[PDB]
Amino acid sequence: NLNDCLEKHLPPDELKEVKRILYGVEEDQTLELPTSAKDIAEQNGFDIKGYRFTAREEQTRKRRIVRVGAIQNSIVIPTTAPIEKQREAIWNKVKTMIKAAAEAGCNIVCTQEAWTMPFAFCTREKFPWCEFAEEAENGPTTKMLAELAKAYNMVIIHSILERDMEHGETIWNTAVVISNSGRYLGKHRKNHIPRVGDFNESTYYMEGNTGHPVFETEFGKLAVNICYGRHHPQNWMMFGLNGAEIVFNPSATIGRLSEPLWSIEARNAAIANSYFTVPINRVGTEQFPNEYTSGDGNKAHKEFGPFYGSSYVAAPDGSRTPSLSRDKDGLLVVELDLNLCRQVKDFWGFRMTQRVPLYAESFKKASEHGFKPQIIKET
Amino acid sequence: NLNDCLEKHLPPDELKEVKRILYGVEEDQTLELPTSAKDIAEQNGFDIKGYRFTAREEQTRKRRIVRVGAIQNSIVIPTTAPIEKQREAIWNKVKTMIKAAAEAGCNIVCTQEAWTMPFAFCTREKFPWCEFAEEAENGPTTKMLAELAKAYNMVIIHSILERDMEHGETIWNTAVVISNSGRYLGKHRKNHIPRVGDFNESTYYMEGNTGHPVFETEFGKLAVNICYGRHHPQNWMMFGLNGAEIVFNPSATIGRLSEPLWSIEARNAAIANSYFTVPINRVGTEQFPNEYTSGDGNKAHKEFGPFYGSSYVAAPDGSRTPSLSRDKDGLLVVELDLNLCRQVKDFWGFRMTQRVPLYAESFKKASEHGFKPQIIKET
Amino acid sequence: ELKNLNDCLEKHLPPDELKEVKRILYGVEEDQTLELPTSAKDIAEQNGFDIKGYRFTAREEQTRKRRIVRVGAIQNSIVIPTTAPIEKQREAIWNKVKTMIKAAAEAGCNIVCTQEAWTMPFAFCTREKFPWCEFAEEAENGPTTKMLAELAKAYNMVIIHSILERDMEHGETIWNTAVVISNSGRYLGKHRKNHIPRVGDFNESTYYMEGNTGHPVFETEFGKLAVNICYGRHHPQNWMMFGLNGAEIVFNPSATIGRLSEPLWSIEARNAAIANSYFTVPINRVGTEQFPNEYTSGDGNKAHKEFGPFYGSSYVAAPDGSRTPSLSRDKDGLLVVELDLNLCRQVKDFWGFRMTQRVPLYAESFKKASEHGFKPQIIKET
Repeated sequence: NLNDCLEKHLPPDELKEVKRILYGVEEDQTLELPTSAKDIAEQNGFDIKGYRFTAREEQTRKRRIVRVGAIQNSIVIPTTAPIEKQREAIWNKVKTMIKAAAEAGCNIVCTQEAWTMPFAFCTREKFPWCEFAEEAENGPTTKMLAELAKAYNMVIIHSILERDMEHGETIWNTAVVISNSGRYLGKHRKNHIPRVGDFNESTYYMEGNTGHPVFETEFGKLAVNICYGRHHPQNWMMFGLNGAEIVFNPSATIGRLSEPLWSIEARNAAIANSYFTVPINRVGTEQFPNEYTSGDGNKAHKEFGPFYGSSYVAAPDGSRTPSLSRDKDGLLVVELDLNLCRQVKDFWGFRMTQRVPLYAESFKKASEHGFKPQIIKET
Repeated sequence: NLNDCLEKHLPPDELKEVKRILYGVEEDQTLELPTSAKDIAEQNGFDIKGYRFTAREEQTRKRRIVRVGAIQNSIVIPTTAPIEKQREAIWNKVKTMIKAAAEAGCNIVCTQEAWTMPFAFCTREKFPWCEFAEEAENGPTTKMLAELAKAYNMVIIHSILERDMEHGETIWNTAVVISNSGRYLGKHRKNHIPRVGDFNESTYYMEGNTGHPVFETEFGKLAVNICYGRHHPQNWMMFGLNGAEIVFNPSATIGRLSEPLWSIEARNAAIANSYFTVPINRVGTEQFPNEYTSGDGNKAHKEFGPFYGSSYVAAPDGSRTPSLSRDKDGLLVVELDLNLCRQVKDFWGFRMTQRVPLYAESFKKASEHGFKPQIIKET
Repeated sequence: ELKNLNDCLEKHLPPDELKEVKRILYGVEEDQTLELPTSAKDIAEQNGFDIKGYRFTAREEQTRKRRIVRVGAIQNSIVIPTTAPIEKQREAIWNKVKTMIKAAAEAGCNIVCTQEAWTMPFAFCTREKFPWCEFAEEAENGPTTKMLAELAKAYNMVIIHSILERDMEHGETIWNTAVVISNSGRYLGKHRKNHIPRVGDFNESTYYMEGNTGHPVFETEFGKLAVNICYGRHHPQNWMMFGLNGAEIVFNPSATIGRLSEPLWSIEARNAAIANSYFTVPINRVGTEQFPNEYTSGDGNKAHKEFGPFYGSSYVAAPDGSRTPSLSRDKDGLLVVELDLNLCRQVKDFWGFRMTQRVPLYAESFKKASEHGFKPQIIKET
């Protein structure tokens, strides 16, 4: 963790000033967690950390206090093993993490991208990796996750490879929202598909056709911006326009070039759209049966990683949580008052001044064939 | 060539019967070519072959006789060389092929896919291969090709990597139609983008937004179905619905699995839509500077190929030309009467009986989220 | 004069070259021959019809068992002269197909399918309504389905057959219909011909209208089956819609003659299999048929009584672009092919055709194209 690194090298007076500029707070707003949740974490060897966001008291509205659990994890057994066994080992691990989140008092829990599988998209092999794809609503993962949602009275958001039986058995990257009643709420498909380096996702699935859905749960209006959609401000924006209060960002990124962006994009989204942001990244390094190349000049290799975790939560007022670990499994519990959203909107006035009609017209012209950019030349 | 193989092993009486079932004719309708065109071909070491299609005489309409030249070629100098030099060597070779086509009396000439470059999309490297992308209308290749179009009074169709300066410098796979006057007519962008094996084209560009344009030239209504669009009957169909008479199919395919389809898909398109089809494929094998993998379990390698050429022309009455060579450069000249199209339409009645309204409604339902397939179960 | 294309090539080509030709013409270097029970071969030889077995395979999956299925395609001719009581004509064909179905059962088939209008001579060339329309029978309660359902029950096999239907509830109208009978013996449903021909001797539009049953796919315990009837062969969008409905094997019962039609036979059903990543089973009638009275065919020619010859050549195309050798062009035959239905998904995942279809784009384009004030997307010289 970066925060533990700075608190180990800076005098308490300067640390207060650096923390203010890098996060949004002079000191961490630490949430105390039940001792039993800390137990399950310690025994099973994953981090657990609680943080707190707050809002002003309102006259017309009660505090809408909500706890979210972000789960970042690694894969369990080697990628050269029965795919059913690989999924089950990840199931069992995440089960106890979800148990911890329940006992920490969470209301919403969310996973990283394609949590059920190794991130095999670097290989570009269709076999057996496509067999990981499952039905969004009736797939085994949703069914077992729904029993947890019902039993713990919590909304579960999970990201999986979807196989659409009705639409020609096509494969999709999809987020599934399960209600705290246990009933399936709906799904969102990834809007923006990457084709960069090892992330040959365009190989596996096409761009999403589900729009920008926002899920109205009894724990707030929730949205899911999937992985590479992180790099698209207009994607973040449309979730906001649809009235989202928490937008989850399950992801899986490695690398030297990608890491500097991690602290920037999810953070900015929260600020610009005055809602909460929950970027979750995979952790650990994963090796595969066969050689693959990455589209740079380099030699073929089997090791894909390391995935740098560092999941955090950004608040609409520009403040943010410290990141989770970069290589250890973790659960991030954060308590928040959903009322901060309207308060920031009314104060900063970003939605007031968006000029949406202007931009819809500009974007329209820009997308047309005979589009001529607004360029001023020297006469 | 397959035809030369069968004519070398079968008695003239059975050859007549096999040719009838495999092509659409008992014997080849050979077109005699000017001796000077045969000269340029012989000296520069490429094949030249002429074939003839015909139509019934009409009372209300003169014969609309038209000659098309399909150019299949390989790359020239090693892929480890200045990209400007690589393009220029291919330019000079194709220049003399276009000269041959002019002297053979062609009116329309068309190239294979991305003719200007090695098919570097197997590497997944962006550098320097993206530097091959050029402006559709003002790029050097169109400008030099337009001088040839003007001078030889012939329509030129060529397929290139487009770079769109107005739209964020995005890269596209694009066909450019140059009029016999020398003026640029327009462009079509690839509708269907592959992500299979070595054909990591989704890595380089997105799906086309130009629709299904048909170009009205003084040598007929021409359309371009680009490469992987070959596998999509509905793509072929829409060109037809727009009134195309010749649909060109510039391509670049290798392989054991792909070759059996080559004789099928372009052929079927011509039959179903009652127009002419011109599938052109690259030739030769190409090796690259660095290792790459193909998404099967195999070892990294540098050799991409071999591209199996075999360009042909299919006629709306279900007849077809013999293929060009599988490994040698070639020019295919074919004379045709565009009037065959209406005649086949009026006789077979495919357009009469398409039930387009039914299918537009069915396709609509099938694309919607809550789509339930028309399935009859045992009660 | 030609009897079988595959037999012709293997008799004139060196084994080295033959491997190359077969690879590009079919989808395989050598035929994947299925060995058939000796008893099935006996019923075939005694009754003078061909029997040929081929095999298609898929890769092994971790989450799914092999879904292996055996289909029997029956190509046959008519039997007694077309100038005989129509009940006798049908019965003669019944009894011959009965023994062919028996052979299919003993070869281990699970699904069996007929050619188009298998029950009758293809009398639509005459354009006479009498007595040819008396061949029309009720889809569910007609004598043919009743007889065929006993066979389906006894042999535990799905039977698909193509007949002239008479619709008693809807004004006694005549239809070209495929009927699917379950392996339990119960009637599953029917599909009516979507695309009606009006070309040359094929005056089908004279007898029936276009189908109103859509593009149904039958969910049986041996796979999701569909039927593309005859002239629908020429409509990629027809094939496509069965695919969108999730079909795994699409049967294509047909009846075509002649010089202009034959080149297409190897192309269309084959393409459909590729584009839609499912199995395709084109079956064609065999033999030539002569009729009581003269008729003309819409070319400049003299009136005549002989309609044919129907060129058989039934085959099976697989989703991976490979295909079976054709049956004979003049001899009755039964084509048994074993297949693993799992190949469909495997090909879909690998080639990505359904992934990249852009159906919403095409639904919108086809809509505009069908409207009255439609203007084609044409780029002219400025």
